[PDB]
Amino acid sequence: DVLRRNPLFAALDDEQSAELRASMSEVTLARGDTLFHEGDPGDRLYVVTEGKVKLHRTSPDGRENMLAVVGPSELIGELSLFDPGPRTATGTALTEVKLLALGHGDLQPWLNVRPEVATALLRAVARRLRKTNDAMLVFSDGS
Amino acid sequence: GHMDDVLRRNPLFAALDDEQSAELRASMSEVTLARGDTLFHEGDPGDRLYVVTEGKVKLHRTSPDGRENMLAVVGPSELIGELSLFDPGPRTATGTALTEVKLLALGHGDLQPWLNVRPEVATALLRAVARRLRKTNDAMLVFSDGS
Amino acid sequence: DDVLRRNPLFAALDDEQSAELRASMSEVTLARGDTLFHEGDPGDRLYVVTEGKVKLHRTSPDGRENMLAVVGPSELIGELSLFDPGPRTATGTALTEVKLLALGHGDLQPWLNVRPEVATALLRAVARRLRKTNDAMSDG
Amino acid sequence: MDDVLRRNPLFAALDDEQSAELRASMSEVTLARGDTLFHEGDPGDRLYVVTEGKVKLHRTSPDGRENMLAVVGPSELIGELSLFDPGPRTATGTALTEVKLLALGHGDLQPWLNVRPEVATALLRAVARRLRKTNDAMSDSDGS
Repeated sequence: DVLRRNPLFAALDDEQSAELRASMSEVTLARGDTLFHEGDPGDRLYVVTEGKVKLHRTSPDGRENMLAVVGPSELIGELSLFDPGPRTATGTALTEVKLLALGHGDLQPWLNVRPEVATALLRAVARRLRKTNDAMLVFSDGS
Repeated sequence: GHMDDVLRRNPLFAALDDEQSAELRASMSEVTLARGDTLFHEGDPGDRLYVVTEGKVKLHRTSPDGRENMLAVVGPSELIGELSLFDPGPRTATGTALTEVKLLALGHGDLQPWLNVRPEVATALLRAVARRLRKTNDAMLVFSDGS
Repeated sequence: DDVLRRNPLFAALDDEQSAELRASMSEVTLARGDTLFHEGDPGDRLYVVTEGKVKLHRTSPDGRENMLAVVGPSELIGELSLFDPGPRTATGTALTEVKLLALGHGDLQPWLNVRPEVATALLRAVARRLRKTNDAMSDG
Repeated sequence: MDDVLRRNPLFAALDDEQSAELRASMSEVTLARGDTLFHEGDPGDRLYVVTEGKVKLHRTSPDGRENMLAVVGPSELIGELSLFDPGPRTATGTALTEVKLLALGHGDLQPWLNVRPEVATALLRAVARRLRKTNDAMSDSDGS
């Protein structure tokens, strides 16, 4: 429910979302705690359940580049679930936070049983890709 | 190894192993067009990906003025309607055979049986799509400034 | 160094061009909580923040404000509205007391009429943004 | 629009006298079928408007794959942003027919703006709109 309040999982039914929740782990942050640092290995997504999380980078002059504030029911590290890679930002608790995490290693076991879910996940991610490279302009003019 | 190389010269199936490529190939259907045949019409329901194996397909779209604007010319080893395999929806272009064309097609409907036979494929397909969506959004403009 | 030249748009201006741009601008002071502009307001003005911080936010489909950026000293707001006026797509709010320098689209032609090297510099800067875009970036 | 110059978003704002001047200040270029206008990677500093004939733009892929990109006909622009920000040609241009073009180079820009100072804001609007609608399309940030 908190879990289906995002486009990735918004297509799941009660049974499927109940199973997803049981595949996930509970994560707690105190205010000011770091969830991860830019460049850390990332192989998991989070759904925020309560509190707020800040994502930033830092410019070569030393100034914070503030990228987002992620609140209840929003995703962190969505694409890490499918394609693990270095974190592109540092995540920092602004408040007492609760999240649910799903790791890349938990993906295959969840999907082995449920190929109905794999297709729903593929539809979700492909919907997003569709709009991106469509928007991603022309210059087919040899500028 | 070189068996299904034609199916791997693209950002979707590039990482498939030889066995997965064999399953992909067995799952596909052969299509052959004569010159001037239309593969599909813009606006048609679309739920298939194609890999052209010979000939050329011109993709085109109807102009605000009634003419067809050229969009692409697709030849051997290139894909048509890639994301429609995962997210069926109306065709945004007409594909017209410029020559004798042969293609291999995979439909949305063929995906589930393949994933059921080979569950690792779901993870591999999710990886491939996530990778590109990543490059588009991340490796790539800003102006979060209001204007 | 120069608060106006720490952005890709005006970076290539020399000392005297920056000074004359600055003399052509309007200073704006905001108290904490003041709104610089509302989403949907006519937008025809670029700002450079010179002190404090401005939060840019957009109304989310669920009705919460969604933060797009926080803009600090040396950073731009409304850059493209200087050249191509149109509705503001975000609300800007002062998180602190804020001072800015503003240049409006109405000021642009008076400034450029006698400064063709500046105009060419600005065109290069905008175009380069397009070039690097596509240097980083269908099926039917 | 009958004007071979004002059928594109870049120059579409201009009035009759400023287009005629612009035209007479551009250089005429002639290509025979099979001529190369430019090679992908070549330094570029000018835009062209095709006045007659057709130019194929194609770029080259991993295996050495000549990859078709556009066919540019009369009243259409080639290398638009090369005028403002000279850099490497993103494609090869090959004449499909005998072709005629008008060329405007980066070096012709400052003298033009000296004679016609108000043109600067019209070009800025046009390039900024290209950039804005992109940004408007985009702005589709979670640590990845």
